[PDB]
Amino acid sequence: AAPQVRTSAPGYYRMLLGDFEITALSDGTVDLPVDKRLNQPAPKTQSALAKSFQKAPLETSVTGYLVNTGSKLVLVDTGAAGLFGPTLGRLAANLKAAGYQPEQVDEVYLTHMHPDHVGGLMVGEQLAFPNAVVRADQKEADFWLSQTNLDKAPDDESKGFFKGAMASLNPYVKAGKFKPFSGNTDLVPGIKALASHGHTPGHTTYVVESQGQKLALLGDLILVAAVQFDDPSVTTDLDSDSKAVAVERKKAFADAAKGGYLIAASHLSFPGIGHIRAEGKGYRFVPVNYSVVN
Amino acid sequence: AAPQVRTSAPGYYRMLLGDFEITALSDGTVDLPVDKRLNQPAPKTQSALAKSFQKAPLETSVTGYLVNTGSKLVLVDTGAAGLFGPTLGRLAANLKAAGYQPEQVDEVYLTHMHPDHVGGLMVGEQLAFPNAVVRADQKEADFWLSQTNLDKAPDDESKGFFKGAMASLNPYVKAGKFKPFSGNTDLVPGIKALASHGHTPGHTTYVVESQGQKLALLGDLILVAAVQFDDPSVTTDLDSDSKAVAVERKKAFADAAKGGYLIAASHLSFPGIGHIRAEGKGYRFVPVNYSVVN
Ligand SMILES: [Zn+2]
Ligand SMILES: [Zn+2]
Ligand SMILES: [Zn+2]
Ligand SMILES: [Zn+2]
Repeated sequence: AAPQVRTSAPGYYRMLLGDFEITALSDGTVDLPVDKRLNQPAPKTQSALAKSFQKAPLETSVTGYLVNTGSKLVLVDTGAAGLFGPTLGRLAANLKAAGYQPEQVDEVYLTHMHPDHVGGLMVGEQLAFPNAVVRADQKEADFWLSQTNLDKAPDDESKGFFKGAMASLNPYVKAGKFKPFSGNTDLVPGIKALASHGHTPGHTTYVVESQGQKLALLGDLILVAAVQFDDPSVTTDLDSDSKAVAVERKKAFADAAKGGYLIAASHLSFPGIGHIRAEGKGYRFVPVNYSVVN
Repeated sequence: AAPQVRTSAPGYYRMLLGDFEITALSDGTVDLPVDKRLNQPAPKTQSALAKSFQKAPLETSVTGYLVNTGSKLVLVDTGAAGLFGPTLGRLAANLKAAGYQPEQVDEVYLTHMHPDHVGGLMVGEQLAFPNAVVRADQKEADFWLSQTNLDKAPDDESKGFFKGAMASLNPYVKAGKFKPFSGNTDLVPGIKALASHGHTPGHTTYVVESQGQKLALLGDLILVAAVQFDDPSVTTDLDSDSKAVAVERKKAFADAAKGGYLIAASHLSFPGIGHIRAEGKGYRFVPVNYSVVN
């Protein structure tokens, strides 16, 4: 007779990294036809999913990462807001439930400008982080914010990716709040941009370092853990440069396994944080041990 | 900027299982000298922990599991309250964060009577679940509630175990609220007791099943994931019967890998829920995919 509550706990996850505080912020999840996206036979993807006890369209987390360096509050990726269906757009509420207000964010860094990463930049026609400067790679902005690329896009879904980027960033560009970088660049003390182009022309990894503790925020360098850890060579039809993304993925996996530091990625099962170990033909992902933060 | 919150999310995790609602409830974490407790050379244990990127004082979570069948509210294990140091005892508050009150709990099932599972039966020196019947195996109660085993215990660590169990259950015994079972027993519709004796003389697994979806609450059949998934035969000095616990753990692992259903265990990294598959001489735990519950 006790009612079922049936609400997930607030989607934020707290982790110390040296003297910095990290908060994975969930935007929700969305079901993706990953077998149709991956560049390999659908039964092969089907089987890899089933080995990890997944199938059919796959419920995929969408996550952004809040870094409090003690002097700046930085958000890496912003979820989708309302751009990508009604199951997403939760990052704003989870930012507040994690004890921060959007106005308190100093900078927003974008791994890339796909809709599930930039949508959160806007709430209606108002800036969602009115106090922040938005940073991403020059090559990312130059590709996605190009009117000519939009009008030449050969389908409504592609056009929609361009429109979503424009609707999400151009308010900041026009307000003088967009500050691009090019390639490997020191950002806020404690965070650097690391070029990992190929999923998109300007796709960027954000590397957080404090007191010798490292965390590489890989954005969309990996999209389907149950396939691409074992086989980092499998790509998707959403990658701008397949061979580049395979190179940059293998690079990040080998470097993280050698150094033994944490990685995170937007679409690993929330909170999406853990270590990586070279195993057999590929890699094994080891989710971070639950730790209470006081 | 912002001052760092450094406060973890509430320790509850919501998961649907058929028509039932499951809530993993965190009691906190505690650092354990697993290298001194496991029955194997320390070189082996350091190796395994480092393989999983872990050190030695393993920060170990302590979890209880709430089952709302829609008709009954059942709690499986209760954390340590104040019996096992100041980092545990979070379960009461996290049950409340999960949308429930202690008065709503109809039945409490104990995998076994160690302090980090029975402590939460008592708040202050007063009943934490005033409307609940408490169930455990008869062998469990007969062993831990024995005044003579207390007075006969070799060390004061074991003496504390007996005293903790007495202090936690005897109030319910005197209120007429302890209803033991013996071995495999159909409890509340949807929940079965399965005998998994050997960590304790009456350690019991609780098998939850709704609309064909199964979840096996293993209690303490595994204590150190970084060791005992790859080598289920390794036991600890805390296990009453090492041969029995080896056999029962291997049986649970083989059965869940055959059946492909979910398991949960008290000291796997919170929430401690996932699938299991055979890998080599042992097994590889696959944490449940994050899913949003509405
Ligand atoms: Zn993307
Ligand atoms: Zn994405
Ligand atoms: Zn135990
Ligand atoms: Zn225990």
